[PDB]
Amino acid sequence: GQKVNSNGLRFGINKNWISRWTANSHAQTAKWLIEDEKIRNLFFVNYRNAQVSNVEIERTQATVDVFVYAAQPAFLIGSENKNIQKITKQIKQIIGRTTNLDLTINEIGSPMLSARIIARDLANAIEARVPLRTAMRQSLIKVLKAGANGIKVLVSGRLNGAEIARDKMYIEGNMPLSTLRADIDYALEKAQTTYGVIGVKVWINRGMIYTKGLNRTPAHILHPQKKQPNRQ
RNA sequence: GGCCGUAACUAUAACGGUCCUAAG
RNA sequence: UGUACCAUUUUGAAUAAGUGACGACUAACUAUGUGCCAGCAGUCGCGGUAAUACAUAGGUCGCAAGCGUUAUCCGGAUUUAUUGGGCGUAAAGCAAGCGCAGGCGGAUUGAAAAGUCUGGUGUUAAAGGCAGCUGCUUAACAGUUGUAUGCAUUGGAAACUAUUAAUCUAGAGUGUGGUAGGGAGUUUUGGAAUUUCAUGUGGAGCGGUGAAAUGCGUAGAUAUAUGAAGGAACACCAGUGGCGAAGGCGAAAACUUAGGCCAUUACUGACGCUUAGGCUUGAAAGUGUGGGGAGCAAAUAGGAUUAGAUACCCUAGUAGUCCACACCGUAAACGAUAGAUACUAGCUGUCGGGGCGAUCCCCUCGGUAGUGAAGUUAACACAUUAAGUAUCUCGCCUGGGUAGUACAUUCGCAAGAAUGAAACUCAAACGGAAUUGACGGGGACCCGCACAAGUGGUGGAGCAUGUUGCUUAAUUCGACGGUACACGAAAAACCUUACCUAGACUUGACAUCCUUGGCAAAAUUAUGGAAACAUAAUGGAGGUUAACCGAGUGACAGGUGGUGCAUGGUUGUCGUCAGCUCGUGUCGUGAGAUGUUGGGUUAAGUCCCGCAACGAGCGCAACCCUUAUCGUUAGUUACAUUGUCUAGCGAGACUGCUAAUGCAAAUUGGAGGAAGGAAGGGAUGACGUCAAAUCAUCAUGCCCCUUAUGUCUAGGGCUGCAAACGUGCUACAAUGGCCAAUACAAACAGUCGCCAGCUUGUAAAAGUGAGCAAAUCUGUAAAGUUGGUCUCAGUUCGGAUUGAGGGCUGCAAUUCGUCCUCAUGAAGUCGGAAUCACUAGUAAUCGCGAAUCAGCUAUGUCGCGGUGAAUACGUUCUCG
RNA sequence: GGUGUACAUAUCUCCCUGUCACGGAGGGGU
RNA sequence: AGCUCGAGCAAAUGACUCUUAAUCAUUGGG
RNA sequence: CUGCUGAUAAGGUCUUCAAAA
Ligand SMILES: [Mg+2]
Ligand SMILES: [Mg+2]
Ligand SMILES: [Mg+2]
Ligand SMILES: [Mg+2]
Ligand SMILES: [Mg+2]
Ligand SMILES: [Mg+2]
Ligand SMILES: [Mg+2]
Ligand SMILES: [Mg+2]
Ligand SMILES: [Mg+2]
Ligand SMILES: [Mg+2]
Ligand SMILES: [Mg+2]
Ligand SMILES: [Mg+2]
Ligand SMILES: [Mg+2]
Ligand SMILES: [Mg+2]
Ligand SMILES: [Mg+2]
Ligand SMILES: [Mg+2]
Ligand SMILES: [Mg+2]
Ligand SMILES: [Mg+2]
Ligand SMILES: [Mg+2]
Ligand SMILES: [Mg+2]
Ligand SMILES: [Mg+2]
Ligand SMILES: [Mg+2]
Ligand SMILES: [Mg+2]
Ligand SMILES: [Mg+2]
Ligand SMILES: [Mg+2]
Ligand SMILES: [Mg+2]
Ligand SMILES: [Mg+2]
Ligand SMILES: [Mg+2]
Ligand SMILES: [Mg+2]
Ligand SMILES: [Mg+2]
Ligand SMILES: [Mg+2]
Ligand SMILES: [Mg+2]
Ligand SMILES: [Mg+2]
Ligand SMILES: [Mg+2]
Ligand SMILES: [Mg+2]
Ligand SMILES: [Mg+2]
Ligand SMILES: [Mg+2]
Ligand SMILES: [Mg+2]
Ligand SMILES: [Mg+2]
Ligand SMILES: [Mg+2]
Ligand SMILES: [Mg+2]
Ligand SMILES: [Mg+2]
Ligand SMILES: [Mg+2]
Ligand SMILES: [Mg+2]
Ligand SMILES: [Mg+2]
Ligand SMILES: [Mg+2]
Ligand SMILES: [Mg+2]
Ligand SMILES: [Mg+2]
Ligand SMILES: [Mg+2]
Ligand SMILES: [Mg+2]
Ligand SMILES: [Mg+2]
Ligand SMILES: [Mg+2]
Ligand SMILES: [Mg+2]
Ligand SMILES: [Mg+2]
Ligand SMILES: [Mg+2]
Ligand SMILES: [Mg+2]
Ligand SMILES: [Mg+2]
Repeated sequence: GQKVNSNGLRFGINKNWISRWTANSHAQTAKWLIEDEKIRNLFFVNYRNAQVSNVEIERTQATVDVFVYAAQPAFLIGSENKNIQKITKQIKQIIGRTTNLDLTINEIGSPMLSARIIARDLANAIEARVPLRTAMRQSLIKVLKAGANGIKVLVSGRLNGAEIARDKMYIEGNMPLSTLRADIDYALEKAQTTYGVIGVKVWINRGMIYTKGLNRTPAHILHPQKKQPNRQ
């Protein structure tokens, strides 16, 4: 049957919030809730070739701070910091010139075990007419070789352009979805194929969190150094 | 021994309802 | 015949390519159109609005001066099986026996040489086939040489078959000796029991069924005792049995009579096996003539059940069942397996003869059974009594339906029996065996407010809301058993709004890309106006164009338009039920099986033992939140009757200790404990089913519209109304109506708000006006307690409906808001068949708060507290 | 009476069932 | 009226469904 | 412990493929 969202079930217990701010009134709460959505959607739908794993937003009465974790931040940086100013102006237009922007790019360590970029690669391969069995097999084998626990990939839709929708699942390793202690990262993406839309959902297991607390700690960004700038 | 209705072209009624008789 | 052919003879790519196919067999794919229509097809099969199968185009493939379609013949087809098949369950062993002709047939000797083998000779016309070569430019073709098969005659071979002449006993019979039998026919005899009749006792029913009714009975039934008559069948013995060729044979006896088993120093000396045709027997039903008739019972009559009952049940009841004599000649006549002969492990019973001599048991020869390896089989299974290794003979089979039908023939008194097709039609068949599920008015076990025990309702009345139907210009669309119907919609007067009428607009109300300037858009005031929009005004923030304000400009924007059966995402349901699978291994030709089943224990595929399985994943459980006790931290805005209360951390409960029994998991009881054996509640919902729901949250393939299906505005509509259903509220009342005083909550919410107090008003509310950005101020707690009154009535119940006067929100309250006051006072007195929820702070009942919201008959939804029950014996029934 | 003679059949509404039939409750028509 | 006596069939249009049948309405047709 | 217990319009998806990593 239907299952609750893996991220939503674990939020507020073993996962911190992607946007951390306290608005003044109900009128401002909607504007701030929509502007952050616009910024995140921008960073995800465009500038996709940089493998942006996640973007967090942190706002005060008047100051906006953006933390963009990316696997290949060279594409965000551009040639001698060219596209950086373009995305800065895009964000400033999105929120407002009256505020102070503190954009900060962060190179994410051990990218392979991140469901967002795994799903994005899956969707890109699907859209590029790559055969599905080979695509999922190579993604699963590279994810496992990255040194993580089980990964479950569900790819549904008009499969290979067929007129009857199917679904194909590959679980390889233990994926306890009912357990709350487990560190399960879940992402979902849409491959826009010439025959319609394909939905790819990737669950990845990254061990068990044996330290009680609302995170306040990096999650698989720490194995190598996670120090990139563009801030003040 | 009667009467009435009834089958996907028409037609008919395998079938159904009912009155009476000792039995039709 | 100026022909084949030849030549440096002039001209010149000039004079020349189609057909089938492209989903698989079978080499070769895309678009357009159609939309179970038009059409294709050798077979499977395509076409229901996304067709590589249809029609067209493009592309590609197979051949080519040919290519396809049609007809016929052969092969593939071992599919008439001599080479070269079968008959237990798929088509096929006659019902069984006695058997002439035919086929086959023990051992040895001799002769001949009919089959068999071999040499010589004659012939088997030429052409054709195969091999070699020559000639046409090579080939096709022509020519040339070689090249078999059968018959006859003659000459040899003698192993095998046939013929003839004989010998032998081992096959088969005969005799003597042992011997078991429900083998058969004819004639007598016997006892239980039913029925009828006769005679006694007796007094209201008997009979029959799921329940009854026809029926029998005070004319004395059923019952009981004695006797008589007649008919049919022969309890117990009676079997993990006997006899016969099969059908079949079971009370006792006599007579006549058939076959079989064992041992044979005896005799005949191959006399044997099978058997077309022929003859004999052949369950039961049926026929003809004559007898007989107790019981039972086709046909028939009535009573029931039933929608109907010509059936199942019951009461009667003729033929028949019985005997003699003549026919019929069919059966699931079955071991679904023809007979004969030789060989091939074993183990356990039982029956008969023989060897020993208490039984019992041992050996030998046979009959009848079970288990079982080799071997066979598609598998089930057979397996010394073969379906195994082989031979001989007979019968039979050749896809399903037509059809065991029709015609002809033979038999019969008759019903009918034997024999037995085709025309036509299908691609398979009420084909065989086995596997996984589903299902069973099939079993075993186990669960759930499922049944049971209770409480309170629903269906009856009025009202609110939703839906079906109908009406209308529109009554926008969706949801339709459980899993739709107070659902999307957590707010339809305008807006919402997607609908109708009407007034207006066109790169557009909104956006990007481009050539281009910014020295605007708003808002408001005038006039025209239903408002959209037009003509004039202040010409505007700013920052030189950043955003936006424009001109030009074609790509286009736009669509709540269709398709949820093209999809992503999200969700309902089985179901918080305990299941769903995988890797390796093993078993099986294969689908598949094992693990996952078996025994215990749980809510659990939870765990422990067992086990050709060993492990693993998702699901289960725990980790998460909250309630129940306590410690510590902190004491304001809580408390301030001093330790409540609020919120961080922590302790505590772990089958931890004990007794019982179990191998162990574990189950039950006790102690202490606030809490005991998932302590209560929540979040958490596996693979998948229903092509389940949503294109109208959003996104999106494809189709459709593009001065209109896109856009703005005003009015109407979503609120209609003979009706029907669902979900709720209010009641029909003294456990109550009205009035007065009055005590005790939790949670939540609040600066276009919560609104304390005061004044005004019968009241909704109005004015003034503090307090509160909140543990501080505000949002009246009601049921409950006491007192007064009503006194069982359509009422001081019940409030619907209706008229009038007012309050608030809002441009605007008529369609269509709600509140207050006054007045009127429908139905309804406990609700038919039938149904719903609930296992403790639960049902019932009483209030309070919040979300969407200017306002709202939300009586709806989500939450909070006050009072606070009854019952669970049990799984026989009911749903899952 | 709509059909055979107030009755039955038939008609309508509600139960029943996945649905229909059967079955059960109620109403009307000379 | 196309057929049987404005009615009922026949035909068409829609609703309905994956598409039909059936059903539901509407409807021209003397 | 044997009441009664009848029926369900037609055609249909759904495996694309292992060449291989
Ligand atoms: Mg063709
Ligand atoms: Mg074609
Ligand atoms: Mg042949
Ligand atoms: Mg043939
Ligand atoms: Mg054969
Ligand atoms: Mg047979
Ligand atoms: Mg036989
Ligand atoms: Mg036979
Ligand atoms: Mg014989
Ligand atoms: Mg003979
Ligand atoms: Mg010749
Ligand atoms: Mg020649
Ligand atoms: Mg007697
Ligand atoms: Mg007889
Ligand atoms: Mg009768
Ligand atoms: Mg019956
Ligand atoms: Mg009788
Ligand atoms: Mg007779
Ligand atoms: Mg026969
Ligand atoms: Mg027999
Ligand atoms: Mg056996
Ligand atoms: Mg035939
Ligand atoms: Mg025959
Ligand atoms: Mg047949
Ligand atoms: Mg069932
Ligand atoms: Mg049952
Ligand atoms: Mg009950
Ligand atoms: Mg109530
Ligand atoms: Mg009611
Ligand atoms: Mg729609
Ligand atoms: Mg509607
Ligand atoms: Mg629908
Ligand atoms: Mg409106
Ligand atoms: Mg200016
Ligand atoms: Mg300028
Ligand atoms: Mg669906
Ligand atoms: Mg199982
Ligand atoms: Mg086993
Ligand atoms: Mg086991
Ligand atoms: Mg759980
Ligand atoms: Mg559907
Ligand atoms: Mg539904
Ligand atoms: Mg659309
Ligand atoms: Mg309007
Ligand atoms: Mg409505
Ligand atoms: Mg009182
Ligand atoms: Mg105070
Ligand atoms: Mg007050
Ligand atoms: Mg009182
Ligand atoms: Mg009354
Ligand atoms: Mg009153
Ligand atoms: Mg009004
Ligand atoms: Mg009363
Ligand atoms: Mg319970
Ligand atoms: Mg449709
Ligand atoms: Mg009954
Ligand atoms: Mg029928």
